[PDB]
Amino acid sequence: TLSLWKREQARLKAHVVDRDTEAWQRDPAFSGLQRVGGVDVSFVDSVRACASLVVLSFPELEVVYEESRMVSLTAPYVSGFLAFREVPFLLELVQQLREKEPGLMPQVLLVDGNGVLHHRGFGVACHLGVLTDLPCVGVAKKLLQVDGLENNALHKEKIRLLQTRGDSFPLLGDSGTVLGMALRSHDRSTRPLYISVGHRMSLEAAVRLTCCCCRFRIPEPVRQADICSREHIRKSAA
Repeated sequence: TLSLWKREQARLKAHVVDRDTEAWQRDPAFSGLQRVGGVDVSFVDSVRACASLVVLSFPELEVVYEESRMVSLTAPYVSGFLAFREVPFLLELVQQLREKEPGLMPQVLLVDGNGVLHHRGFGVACHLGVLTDLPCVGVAKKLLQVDGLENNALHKEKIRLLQTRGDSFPLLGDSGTVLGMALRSHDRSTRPLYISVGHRMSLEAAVRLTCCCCRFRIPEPVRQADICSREHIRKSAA
């Protein structure tokens, strides 16, 4: 069973704030936003992997902080509980930065994965967000099939309606609640991004921010985190 994980997960889920809490979020151009973070864990198997934390200036989107660590994810792989394998390394990644170079601390994290759009309403973005007490956004490349959501023909039809970079349609679960937003992040891309609330940010602002960070199809902090992880996995493979 997973009674401990389920309990910890519900306990933390109750902490989730799905509204804007920071002044810069309430500004139409994110005035007062200076640092956006990006995190990524990428696999070699499902055990040895790389965890990367990146911090970018905003709105310039230049790398001002970068850190990658090879790690062993030996915790059980159970669907709906993946955060429990990855978050302690990401958290440790958010804790050294705060203790060592807190001036480079990101005001928000962009996470490759999901937020409330999740099997148990508490993806890695929520987990990390709550555990760090940082505003946090889930930016997934695939649609997680929860609450009746699925990438069928209808969904793709909705994707076709997305015309411009910044166009979006709501991901409406069967429970009547909006779980996230499909976002067209570039004029020339085809597949949308899937945005959901992690912590301390409204869905609307999460989408707008993700778009603001998209120099290319993938939001720059997430992209750079992936680049770092990739480089370290290649370097390790040597």
